[PDB]
Amino acid sequence: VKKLINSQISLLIGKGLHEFDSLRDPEVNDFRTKMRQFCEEAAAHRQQLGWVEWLQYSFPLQLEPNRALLVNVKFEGSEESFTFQVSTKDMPLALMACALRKKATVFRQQPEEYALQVNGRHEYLYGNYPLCHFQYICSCLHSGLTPHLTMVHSSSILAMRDEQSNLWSLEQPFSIELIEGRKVNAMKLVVQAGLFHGNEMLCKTVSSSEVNVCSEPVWKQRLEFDISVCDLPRMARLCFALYAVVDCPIAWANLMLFDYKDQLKTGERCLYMWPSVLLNPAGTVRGNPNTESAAALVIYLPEVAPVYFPALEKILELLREILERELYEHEKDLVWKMRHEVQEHFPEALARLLLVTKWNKHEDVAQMLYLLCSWPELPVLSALELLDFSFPDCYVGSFAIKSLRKLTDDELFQYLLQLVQVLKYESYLDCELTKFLLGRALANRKIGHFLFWHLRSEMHVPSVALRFGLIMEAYCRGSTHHMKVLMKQGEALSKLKALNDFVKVSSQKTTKPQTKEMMHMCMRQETYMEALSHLQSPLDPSTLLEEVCVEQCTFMDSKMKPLWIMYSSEEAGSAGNVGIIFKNGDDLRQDMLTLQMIQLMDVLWKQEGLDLRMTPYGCLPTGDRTGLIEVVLHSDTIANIQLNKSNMAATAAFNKDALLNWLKSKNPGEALDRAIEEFTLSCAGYCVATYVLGIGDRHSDNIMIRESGQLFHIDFGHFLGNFRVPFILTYDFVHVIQQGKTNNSEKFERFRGYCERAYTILRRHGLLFLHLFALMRAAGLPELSCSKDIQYLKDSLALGKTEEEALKHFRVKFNEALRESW
Ligand SMILES: COc1ccccc1-n1c(CSc2ncnc3[nH]cnc23)nc2cccc(Cl)c2c1=O
Repeated sequence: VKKLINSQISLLIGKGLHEFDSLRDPEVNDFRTKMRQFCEEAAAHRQQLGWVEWLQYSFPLQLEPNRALLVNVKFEGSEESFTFQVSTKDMPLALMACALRKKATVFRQQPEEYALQVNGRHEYLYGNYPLCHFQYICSCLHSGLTPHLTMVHSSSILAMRDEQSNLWSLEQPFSIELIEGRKVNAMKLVVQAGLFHGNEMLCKTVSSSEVNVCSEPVWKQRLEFDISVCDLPRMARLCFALYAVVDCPIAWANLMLFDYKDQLKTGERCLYMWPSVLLNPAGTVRGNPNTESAAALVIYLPEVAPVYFPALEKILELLREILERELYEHEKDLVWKMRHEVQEHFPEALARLLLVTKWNKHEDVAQMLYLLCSWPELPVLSALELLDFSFPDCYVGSFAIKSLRKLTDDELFQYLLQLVQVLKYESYLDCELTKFLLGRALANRKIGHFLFWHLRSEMHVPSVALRFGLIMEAYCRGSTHHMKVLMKQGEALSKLKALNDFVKVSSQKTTKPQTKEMMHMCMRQETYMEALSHLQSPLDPSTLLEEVCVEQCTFMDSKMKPLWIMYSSEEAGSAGNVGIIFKNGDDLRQDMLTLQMIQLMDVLWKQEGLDLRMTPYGCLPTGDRTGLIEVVLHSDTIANIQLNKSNMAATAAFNKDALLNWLKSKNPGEALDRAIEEFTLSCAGYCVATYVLGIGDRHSDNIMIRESGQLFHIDFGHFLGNFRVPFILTYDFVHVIQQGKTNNSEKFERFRGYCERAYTILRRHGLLFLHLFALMRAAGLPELSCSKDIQYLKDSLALGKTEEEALKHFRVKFNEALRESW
């Protein structure tokens, strides 16, 4: 069984476990043993959960950020059902009460023994919440559908649980010996080396003398640094760049001066370098795994005596307000001087005080750490700032996690992408963040699902494959059952790749209808029917992809030839008619980030009572330039509608009326009014979202509209002004908002109000977007690489301004967009 499980993990994670063994690396070995123990202990806990707690683990509630309604309810075993009129304000318990009373009459004769499953989904309705607080009920109310629910007894829930079981003394100047290298170039070679603590240099950079490009180079020289050995902070990073000159970058490499057990490194090291794009302090501190091909630098660290970093107890032994809302040297001195008062009276200003301490002085670090150990916990917002690479110290990192422990699962989910990216800044394998993420993941299966996919989707990236593979292994140790569920998803993804490759080849030699039929024959093979059917959606575990609907599957006969894959489920009814788009060829990371930021905007708006009728469709990278996008049914591109085809319900005398005609055709009579409203609200949301994020090149073929009237965007390729992008008002959109009238200032200005409201709400959470984007710099997205990218967001949110000035500014941009509008 252990052999089987080991082979299943290897397959699932995309790395053979033997590859970890082969490294013969103590840090790896220790990570694996400790984290396996941690995760297996979490699994033990989980298997004795009460039935309500089990639901909370496996089916966490989907909640929104008087009035009558019809609900259909059945019991688990029978096809018979009852349709009830209840209120939007009624609790699930009241509904379960009517259900059980109805069963007792028909069956000839305790609500608390049950939970309500959404038919054909892994989603449950339970808890003390009015029906309209549940995302599912909320959803039905807007679309018009009747909720379909299933009474599931506690014994059935426990059955699911059960089936799913498993020093201060060293004053000499720091120095190294640069021995030799082995590289490839055209000129002379130089080695630059700097000592870093996060972004900050701990002293000046020091260089080699110029040696000819032939080699196989040899230096054999001591490089001495302007910093005493006792002063080196715990997280000291030593960074190298090898380059050529008559500037031609060649390679770089970083390492920690202390190992994972706090011991100062000695003596010789061989540094397998990473190829270059000079110094890259934020780069990984682990060597290039391609030892066959990588240029290599051998260095020597001298035997200073074995010395370890001092223990905490030994460390513990050893105009203010006007600025405190970049600073001058004298301002820095004041902050440091008043550090006790910072702690006592401005605990939320911790980050500012950290950035003024001299991390290149051990006495000063000791004094900072003493305060930190008594520092009150900070809000979540503040803790996210502390995760930035600017705060490399391990005690600071540990403090950050401690303040982040109060994250709700929903908040954690919202920030998961960024917390995963921050792993790329970690100096060691065993760290507080990994342990935090693993514990949260093991306590909430939705968190576990997305953590898995965020890690799995980067396994083709050498710099993270080891770290991410190890985390995924540990996760599997803590849920054997979820491993098998994830393997089923991976198998479907493997088949989709093979199917897409086939389509790419076939469409080059034949017509689309011919390739489409061939696609269908391929899918109808037993191996494909089996692999593609009956899985949890990678885009949403709550969504069940039962039988694949081959007849309705197709592909886009352009660009990367993405696949359109439809599903149906008898048990889910209408809500089981769902699709996924599989794309191979494009890197989906920036799309996912853009969509997640838009979904965050939607949450913040809803928290202030503004529902802009957004369409946060799923987007998930799964592999190398591979991922999935959630199908939005009953939608079309604006461009297709504007084709203004004849013999259609939307056929228009003037092209400007095509879109309104289409919306009329989908929403006859009194329904037109609501559709125009959904269009106006969503238009405002996306107009504000794309403006703030700096997303240009919006055109008719990358905007879609739903039959409800809701607009949404696709094919984000560019953001943060990498194409200062203007606010955008399209005339055809204004025309719909104005109900087809040439002048309708009443409607148009309501729309302006929505835009301004949306914008002012985002400004109030501006620091959240800035902290999240800062963390995202870890991802290495080329459009999010430097300060100039972050500065775009600062300028778009106008955070240096009063709300009055910002709104004035926004108004000028909005007014400029309206004029531009024909
Ligand atoms: C209705 O879908 C379309 C309408 C007009 C033009 C293109 C599409 N469309 C689109 C438009 S993008 C889209 N379409 C539907 N739901 C979505 N969710 C996120 N993006 C979308 N995408 C495809 C992806 C794979 C295979 C196909 Cl066959 C398509 C596809 O037809």
